[PDB]
Amino acid sequence: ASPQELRRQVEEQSRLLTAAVQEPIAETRDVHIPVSGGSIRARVYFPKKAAGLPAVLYYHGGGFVFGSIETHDHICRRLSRLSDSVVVSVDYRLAPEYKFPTAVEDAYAALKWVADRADELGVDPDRIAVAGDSAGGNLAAVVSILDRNSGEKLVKKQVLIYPVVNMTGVPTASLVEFGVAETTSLPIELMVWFGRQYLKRPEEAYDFKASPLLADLGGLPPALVVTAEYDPLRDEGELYAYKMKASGSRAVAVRFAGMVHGFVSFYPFVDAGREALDLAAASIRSGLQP
Amino acid sequence: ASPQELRRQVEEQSRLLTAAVQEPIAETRDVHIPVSGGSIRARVYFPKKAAGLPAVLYYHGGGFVFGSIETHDHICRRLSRLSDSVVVSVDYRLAPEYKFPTAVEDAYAALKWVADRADELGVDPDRIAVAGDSAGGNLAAVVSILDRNSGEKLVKKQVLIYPVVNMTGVPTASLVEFGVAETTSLPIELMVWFGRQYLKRPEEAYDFKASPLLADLGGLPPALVVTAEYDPLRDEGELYAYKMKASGSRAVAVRFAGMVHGFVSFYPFVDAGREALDLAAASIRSGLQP
Amino acid sequence: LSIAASPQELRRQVEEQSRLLTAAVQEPIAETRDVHIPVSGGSIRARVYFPKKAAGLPAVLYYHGGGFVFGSIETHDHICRRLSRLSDSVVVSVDYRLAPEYKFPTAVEDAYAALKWVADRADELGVDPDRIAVAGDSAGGNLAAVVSILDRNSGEKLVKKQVLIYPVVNMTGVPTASLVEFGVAETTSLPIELMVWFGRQYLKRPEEAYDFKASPLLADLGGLPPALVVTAEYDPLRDEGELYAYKMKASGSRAVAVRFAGMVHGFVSFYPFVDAGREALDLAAASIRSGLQP
Amino acid sequence: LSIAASPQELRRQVEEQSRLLTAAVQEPIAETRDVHIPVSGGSIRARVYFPKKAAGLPAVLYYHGGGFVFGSIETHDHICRRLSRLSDSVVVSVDYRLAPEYKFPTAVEDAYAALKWVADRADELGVDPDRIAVAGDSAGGNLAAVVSILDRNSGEKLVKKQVLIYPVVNMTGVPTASLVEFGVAETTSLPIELMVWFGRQYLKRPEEAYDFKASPLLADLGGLPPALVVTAEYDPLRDEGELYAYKMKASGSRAVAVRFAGMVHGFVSFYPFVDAGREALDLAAASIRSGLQP
Repeated sequence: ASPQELRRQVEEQSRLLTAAVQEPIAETRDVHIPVSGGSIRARVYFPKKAAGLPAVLYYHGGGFVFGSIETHDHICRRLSRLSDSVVVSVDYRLAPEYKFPTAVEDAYAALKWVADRADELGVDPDRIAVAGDSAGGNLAAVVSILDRNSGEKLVKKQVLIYPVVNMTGVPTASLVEFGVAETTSLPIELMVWFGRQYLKRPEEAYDFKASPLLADLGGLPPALVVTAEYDPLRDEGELYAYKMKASGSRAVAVRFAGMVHGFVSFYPFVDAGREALDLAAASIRSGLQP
Repeated sequence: ASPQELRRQVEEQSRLLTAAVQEPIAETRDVHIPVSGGSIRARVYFPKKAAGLPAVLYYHGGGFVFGSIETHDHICRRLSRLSDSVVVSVDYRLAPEYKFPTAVEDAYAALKWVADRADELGVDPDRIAVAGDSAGGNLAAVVSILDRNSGEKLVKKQVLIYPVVNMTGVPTASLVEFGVAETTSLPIELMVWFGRQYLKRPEEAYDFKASPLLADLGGLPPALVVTAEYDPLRDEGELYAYKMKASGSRAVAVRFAGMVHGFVSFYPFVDAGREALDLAAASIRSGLQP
Repeated sequence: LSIAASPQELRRQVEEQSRLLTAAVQEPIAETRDVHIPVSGGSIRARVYFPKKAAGLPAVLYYHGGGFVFGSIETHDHICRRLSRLSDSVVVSVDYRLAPEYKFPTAVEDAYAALKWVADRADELGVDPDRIAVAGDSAGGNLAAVVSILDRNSGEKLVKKQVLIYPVVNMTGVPTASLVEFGVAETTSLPIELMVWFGRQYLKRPEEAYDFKASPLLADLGGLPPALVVTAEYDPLRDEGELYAYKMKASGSRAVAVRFAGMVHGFVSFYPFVDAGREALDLAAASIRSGLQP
Repeated sequence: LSIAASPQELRRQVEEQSRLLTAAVQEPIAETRDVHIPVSGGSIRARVYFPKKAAGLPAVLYYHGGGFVFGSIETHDHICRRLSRLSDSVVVSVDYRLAPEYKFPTAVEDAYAALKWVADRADELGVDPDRIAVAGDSAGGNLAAVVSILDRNSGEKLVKKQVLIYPVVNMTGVPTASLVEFGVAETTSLPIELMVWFGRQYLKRPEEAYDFKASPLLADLGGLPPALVVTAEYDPLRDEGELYAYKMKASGSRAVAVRFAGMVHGFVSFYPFVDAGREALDLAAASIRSGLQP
């Protein structure tokens, strides 16, 4: 099936699946963010009604092809509340329609937009983080490298939840192991698919904005990377952390037992995803303390 | 060297090592708890001045031979504060002086003492947890099984931080792997030592109060077990969790990369120990919500 | 399988299942002789495999797997023939008595007795008594490891080398990471439930699990004959197998552990169909050949 | 070692170091002949090892390891003699040209050329052209794997089997879990710094790392000759080695991967001193023997 039809299914599936969670929150404001060639949508979650609050940029997962604001709305509500920070979930553009660079560029613009319109949003400028799951973690990681290179220091902390950091063809042992098994949640055939729908040409994969791990990782904001024991992205996510730390950037990698890829997403239904969001939040909260 | 001299060294070492952390807190009350054949000491940490607060029983580590209230005072202060619960650190009796049963019995009495004198302590009875690191995790696990068997339901949540759950002679692969390496923090020779100083006879090790994992683990309070990638107790700690969950008891096992045994203890100096205490707390806090 | 059923009928289903395996391969061997070995209470069968016709030949005692309840000389006849011809050794496969009928140390005792029988009957066998090794798979590896310990405690030095194929060396409830990981998997050839059942059929009193003749890993493994330990990546026994080789080495005995990728417990029996079973068998035969050089 | 020093002098320290290894063992072989093989730009040396004196013998091309910068026929003379006598094959060790002097595809080209030379000179060699295999360790395994791919793309079917000992199959910066874990360890025989340096000495333009003749793992591994892949538990190359066997299998080619416990990269070279190096060598010789049966 066509990417458009898998996208409409994953959406139906997820809403259908989260017609129950009730994640309380304070205010939610839906915004529009100017990007090259138009605008995108974002949703800001206010934990309280106050001034100078920390802010987190959440980039949803979905292989650069799926996912939406609504798709990770529950996750963002709980974060906002548990970390007590504003969360601006970004509806970055999706592939095969908008190919590689694009998603990465809006994620970056979003971030920038969030710091310049921060009085408005009632957010503290010197206290902003970037989080994301799967393809979102990637964007969160790349965005963090753009902020580094740019030298604007907008990112103070990062939370990579099962990031894909290597889009090359050089597989990992966990990649193959959990990509092939008869009980994964992230078929190797589907990952190779994501890649095709997103990258124009495939050496684009050797680019640092596509594969964040191939980049020099010195000089980056403190990072919290979460992994799943039975996730094909496990080795890479954990290797991302090692590398940051070896290059002088602070990193902590926590791996949850018995979990599969995308488990935080089923948090209202799996305990481990609860303990993981609770951690993400606590990590953000301490990371953004003045 | 004699157990007494290793005990005086570990103490000097730790205080010496934590002459800096400043863990703020609200009030601390040092108590005396009646046990069979005398009394023991405990230290209660108040996070705020209030009524009906959740409470956590912290059992310090040290192989049933070392450790003290002062030795894990920093850890207990931060917990209290981050979880916003009372923490009563228990100076259970230590081996070769007081051998196996004893430590386990005071840990249990402590727990009981804490629920009956709870109006006094200003603590909520229906909201109590048990936490502990290394030998302390063991005690926390055993105490949780005593509460189960007893049927009093005093324990609502448990936080096993690198628990030793198998004191038998049936080694684990991680046990051997990280017990022998040229860079562990938990020499296999020293563990075999702990065992000798604590157990009278060595089949005592096959007893459930010595080796919590050999027990049937159905019907236990929700548990959060934390492991270290380079810890000889890793496999057992993670196996403890699997077993609880297989027997119908809820459990989540999180393993931190690059860490060694006893790392939370060096939290003010290692980031991963920070992220781990932050998690312990968040786990306790959600676990004790009415 | 289904342990819901009796051991004897399960022994039958297994027997038919395994012989479809020996049927698929033609393994030449210069000769065979079915023998009857004296043990306490009678005799057990044994099949002697002759690689060539000569004197002073090296020999290998082979103990078949089957969880102490299944298996027979027939069940592992292909493995033994191939083993025999590649190492150029006399292989004698032992039909040790089975549980639940005959319970634990029996088999161990039959095994050790079969070893003494070979050394005593070496001239009649065309064997060089100073050149003997022991080998086996699953429960068979246990027997081989225990037999090596018995041979050591006795100070006779009959066992010059031991080849343990996916051996079970720990029969207590203290699980390993691999024990549970592959014991519980949906794709397991050695379910945890079946392993638990083997023990109930084999041991009379659950604390016999603590005897070294049942859980060899609990013994002092120093001073043992050189060991070659073969394990499988998805075998629940994997960890205890490697733990055993390490422990031996740490105690001064020589041991080498090899892990076959992509394999499950019992893959050697399927050698005709699985390339890896065949590579494993060739390593074993080469390991024996070299271990038995004068 | 110290890469702070030049390649040529490091090549010397290594040469002396490795020959203390060949010195420790006496490995009989019916015969040897040092030969000179024609390649683009001249000739490379090769040493032919004859196991016995006969016609129609099976043969194995052997490519020594050394990170494409070190090693020589002398450096692996013991391994080849032993390999030769245990498989009963003619082994021809190739002295392929080294980097940095001669850079990447050279060695690959020397290797493939050495393979064609053996098949063409088989009658003069007492070899059965239909029974040839290739083998090697570290960079030598790379050459053997690449040679197998070249032999396949050519459709000549010269390679009947390939034995890859702790092969390096990926020369890009995309690390594996094992690559970093053992590359950075204090107890590593293959530091990450040295691996990075080998690549700079071997490749002229860093994106050649993406060519299949350098990073065989990137090729379509379907339709290749049977593979036996040997890895070590603490080898940084461990994961890519096993990844390679799996990929081959998933593509329809036959492959078997064996992981030796407690070993580091290069343990086979130390076979005289390490029991496991010896067991590994015997598996390889047995794997070739069986793979080359008519």
